[PDB]
Amino acid sequence: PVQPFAIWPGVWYVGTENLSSVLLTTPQGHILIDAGLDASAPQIRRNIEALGFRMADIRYIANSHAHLDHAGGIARLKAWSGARVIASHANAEQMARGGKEDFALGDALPFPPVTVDMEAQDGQQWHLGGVTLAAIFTPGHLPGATSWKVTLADGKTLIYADSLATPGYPLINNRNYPTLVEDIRRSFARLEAQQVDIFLANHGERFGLMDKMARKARGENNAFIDKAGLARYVAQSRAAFEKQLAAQRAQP
Ligand SMILES: [Zn+2]
Ligand SMILES: [Zn+2]
Repeated sequence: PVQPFAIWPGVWYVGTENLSSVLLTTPQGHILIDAGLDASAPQIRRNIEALGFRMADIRYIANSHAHLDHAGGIARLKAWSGARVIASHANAEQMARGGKEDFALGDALPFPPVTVDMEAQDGQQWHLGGVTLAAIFTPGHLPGATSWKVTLADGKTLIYADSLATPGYPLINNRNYPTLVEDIRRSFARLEAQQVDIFLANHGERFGLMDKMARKARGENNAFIDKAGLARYVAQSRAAFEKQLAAQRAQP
């Protein structure tokens, strides 16, 4: 497995090669962003413990969006930590249903249901131990998709970006999620405008995890400082999305 490691002081990667989970540590306890698959949860716990941190000290678990590869492990990690789960309303409703009634997937990819304790509204902030966590509503991939802005105790800004992907989604006359095109285009604009020091995302290949991890492990302390990376992720996503919409318009 990918061994857990420090992205930056107070910021730790505890996920797997593909599925992000990020631990923000503070003297007042910790914040975990995302939790992989249900099958990932034992490994994420082991990774947190291998860094010398306690599950019991995690105060909040924040979700990007309510698909099995980000929310699947939340039920278990919540039980082990006692953390309060934070998510947007739409993600909370989908988590309560274990991923079922998904606008594009239906019931094809369910996961353990979990109760969200605290809803997040756009721009809402939580403070813990010198760190500020703020929700950035970035819908499109799902109606409740959320990116997370973190102001660290040293003043650095971290963005944890959600998915901007629309895999197999009908974009024209989608009766289950009618506004998805307008939503995702606004999400591109919202993210590319963010001031950011450290760019992370909920899949390692979206932010160059493996290459940056290798450089960091070999002494490049600023490997995860990537001020233009979020803009580049948006640009790649926009190009693919606009090609997708044009392709669907050509033969609807
Ligand atoms: Zn997803
Ligand atoms: Zn994912």
